[PDB]
Amino acid sequence: NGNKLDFYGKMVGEHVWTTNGDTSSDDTTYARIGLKGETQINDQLIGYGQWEYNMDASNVEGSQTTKTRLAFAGLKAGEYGSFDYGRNYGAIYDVESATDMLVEWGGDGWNYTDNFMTGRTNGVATYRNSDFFGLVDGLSFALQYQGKNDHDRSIRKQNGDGFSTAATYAFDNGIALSAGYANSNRSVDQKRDGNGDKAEAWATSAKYDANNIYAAVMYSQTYNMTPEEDDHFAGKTQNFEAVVQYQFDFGLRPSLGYVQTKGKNLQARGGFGGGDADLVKYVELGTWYYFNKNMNVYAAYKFNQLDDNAYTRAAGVATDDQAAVGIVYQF
Amino acid sequence: NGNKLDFYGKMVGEHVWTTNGDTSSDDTTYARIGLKGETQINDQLIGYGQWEYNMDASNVEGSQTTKTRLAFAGLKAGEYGSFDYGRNYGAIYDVESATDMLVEWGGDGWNYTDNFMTGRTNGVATYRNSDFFGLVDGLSFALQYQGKNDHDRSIRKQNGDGFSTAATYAFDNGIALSAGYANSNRSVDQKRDGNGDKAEAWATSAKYDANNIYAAVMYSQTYNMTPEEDDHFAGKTQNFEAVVQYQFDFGLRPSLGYVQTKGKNLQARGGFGGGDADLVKYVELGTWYYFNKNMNVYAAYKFNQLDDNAYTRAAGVATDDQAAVGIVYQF
Amino acid sequence: NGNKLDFYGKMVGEHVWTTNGDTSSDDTTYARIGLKGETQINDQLIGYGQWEYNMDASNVEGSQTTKTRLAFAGLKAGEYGSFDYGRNYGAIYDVESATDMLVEWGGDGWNYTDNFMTGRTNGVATYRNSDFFGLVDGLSFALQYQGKNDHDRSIRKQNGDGFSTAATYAFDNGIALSAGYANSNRSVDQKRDGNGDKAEAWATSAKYDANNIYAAVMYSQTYNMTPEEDDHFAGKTQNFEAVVQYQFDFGLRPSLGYVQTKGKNLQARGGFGGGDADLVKYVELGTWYYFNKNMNVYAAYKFNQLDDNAYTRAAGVATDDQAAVGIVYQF
Repeated sequence: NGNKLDFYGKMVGEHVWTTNGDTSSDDTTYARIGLKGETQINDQLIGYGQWEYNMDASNVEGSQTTKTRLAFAGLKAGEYGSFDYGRNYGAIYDVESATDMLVEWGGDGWNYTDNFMTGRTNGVATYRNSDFFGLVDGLSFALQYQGKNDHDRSIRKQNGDGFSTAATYAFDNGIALSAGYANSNRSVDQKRDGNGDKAEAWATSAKYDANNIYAAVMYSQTYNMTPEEDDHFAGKTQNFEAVVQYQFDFGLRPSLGYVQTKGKNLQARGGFGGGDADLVKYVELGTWYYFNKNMNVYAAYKFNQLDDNAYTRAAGVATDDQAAVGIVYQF
Repeated sequence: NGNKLDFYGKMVGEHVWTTNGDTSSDDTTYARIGLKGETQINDQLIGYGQWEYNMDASNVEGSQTTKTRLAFAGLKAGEYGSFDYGRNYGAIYDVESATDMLVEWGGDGWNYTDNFMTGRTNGVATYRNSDFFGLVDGLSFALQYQGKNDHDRSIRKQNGDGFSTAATYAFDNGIALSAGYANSNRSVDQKRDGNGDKAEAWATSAKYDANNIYAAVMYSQTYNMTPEEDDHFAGKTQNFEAVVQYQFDFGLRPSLGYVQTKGKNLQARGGFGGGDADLVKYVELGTWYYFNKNMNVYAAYKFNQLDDNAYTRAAGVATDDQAAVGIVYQF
Repeated sequence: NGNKLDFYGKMVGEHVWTTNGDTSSDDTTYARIGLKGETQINDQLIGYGQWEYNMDASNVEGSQTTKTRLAFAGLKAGEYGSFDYGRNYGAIYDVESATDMLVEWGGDGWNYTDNFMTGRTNGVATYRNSDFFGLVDGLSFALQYQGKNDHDRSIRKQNGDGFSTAATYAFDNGIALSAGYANSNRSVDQKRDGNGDKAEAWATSAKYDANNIYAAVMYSQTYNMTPEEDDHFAGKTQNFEAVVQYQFDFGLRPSLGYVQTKGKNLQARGGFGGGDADLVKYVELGTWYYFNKNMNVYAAYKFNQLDDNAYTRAAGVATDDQAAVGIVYQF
């Protein structure tokens, strides 16, 4: 009896509309199940593992994709910190997690899954340490290495060897500052574009979280990291996200969110001559109603502020507004 | 602890033969796991969720399909009724459930998965209410809306916007009557047939269930709803199913089942000139042996009464008899 | 009441290098979850089921395969023995299990998944009995039948009707002897090679397992059973495997493993004229470090002793060394 196992998951009945121009109306129901395991090895040492499995319930029974989102195991040793390996969130995502607190959208621009260390990815060894080796209360950090994923994927989702690091200072009153950087080799396949051999990003964030108020802001820049809808990589991006939300005691939680991603020095193709354009720009207005920890409902509206222009037409980016409603059983 | 979670599932070791003509002999082993969640939100209101996951164990490792059969969440508010949304059984299936109580086959004709609301489908908002708002004991009903699924599927599995409704009256002595109707728009892709722009069905059923006897009968008609093996839709269908079973005290439960589906005004193709033909016609003779709630074994034989004729050859329908044995662990 | 359910599984963070010639460096993280169900039917009789599900966490979220490795249900009646059906280990694998105790590799030569009854396969009815009907302590056996899998697979993974049997005698001091045989029809598709209509193997093994020492040895021969990397079948093979390991009190457990598979009378193709060649030949040197039952780490190195020669070039067999490290949470 030195072990703890914890099933968690959710059934999410959800539906999304596109309300302007290229209108559409789609089911996006899914279920998620995960497991969290923690074993007491010593008085000084803990071993742990996590997996998280997503199940599309949205396509017909022949064709529903499943995804293993997380899968890792690690040791954890008091103030010496922790170390895990497997499929995990990239460390620079710690910066973003403040502003990825939206109802339906959020972390669209700049953070993609299987995109170096901007979101969830394969083959990450991660070292963490909260309270800076016991020396500084509230200062945590993350160092992380990623091996190359170079052959059995689209060029869009490849990476060379690389690393990523994030620090977060959290003050007693409710503020937390947070900053992170990542540098990676690009894959031999990626380098054929002539855009450069390295891929980098840095990110900064602040959040306030006290008295039922939640506000967060986040700024970053990426270089040869962020993929466009075209499958070309943005040579330079400037990303800004921001969120404010309030929590009523009775379950209601309205939310206002802003998300922008400016591409700089973008390559020419088709109708798009130049090299400066918004990739993502939208406001999310939405709300949750929490009945209790186990049950909630939500709704949200995305005001998509991208224009129909030379870039959006050539790169095939959607300029239209969207809406989403959903109901969630949780455990 | 105002929450309840309930794992259910089964391992099903099963094997099926085709015994006439085009003989064959195939494994059809699978496992199924599901989860049922119910939270007490207050005295008046309950929240719930269900997910059900099927795992083919029948193909080689590398080619086994998984299916999320059910995934939904809903609220439930006493005699005001319940409301769920996600991937669920279509409401007109309530009519059929009486006669889909066979050993191996059953609900072949007329009910297909991802076929408007005849079986399990995507994007269904369903309202239910048992005992007709507290006014009529034993009278339950279901109203249900389905949004369009019109792009990322075969034409066979598409649907337009539509609705479906079922009522069931159940008497104290053991009889239950049941009736239901559905009307749907067809998809732009489906309408290329020239068959018509709407898809409809109605269904009626009765069952008797007392003194170790189980009998059920069911009649329906569908219009532009029921897919043929050819991927053409039957313009008009007349379906009749019937079942009788008896439960011996010692665990044995023999079953006799009849299932027929007549196509009317069928389009011509290949060898098939005319437009009148049986799509399904078979007798199932089979039995279960229940060891206890958790374990049973079963066997069944399908006498396939379709002839080798112009229709069956052109549409590629199987005319051959089948047999099936299986063992089930259940929880 | 008279039912028992048992979740087991593991998260495995793991990474593999190819260190010679065609170098590579790949993540091979996965999670596994399984369930073991046992119901008491009466004093004399037990019903059971098992399912085991593997989840690749190694590819990108679009493309991760899952596998149902085991899925069966059976009855068990004291000394009368047990009987299960579904997807299970083939009975002749009982012989191999002694020598498939390596860190990363092991049971490469001769045992393939979905290869008659050499590993995990579909449609196996298996009868088992330990202690030979209560008469001989430590003598167990397995008889097993497999139906044909003949149409919706690669020729490599097909089988005709067949059977397989294994016996194991285990002495109280720590030795166990073990022997087994299998005969199968080949599929109509397999027989096109002209190699013969039947597929057979026999296998013998011994193991010692006491006083922190583990040694095992294993010899077999197969005929028209074992697939080459070319998708031709080896008309005759001679397989030898051997393993020694020691368990230190501190958690460390080094392992030395040897695995060879000689092909005899191999068909000519490409550069390869003759008909005698090694298919598999390697030494594994590796170690575990067990923190406790729930958590371990390991590393291993595969010295691949196959030469670059006429066979390896024509059949496309990899001659290169490999290495592997990993961490495991287990329950």
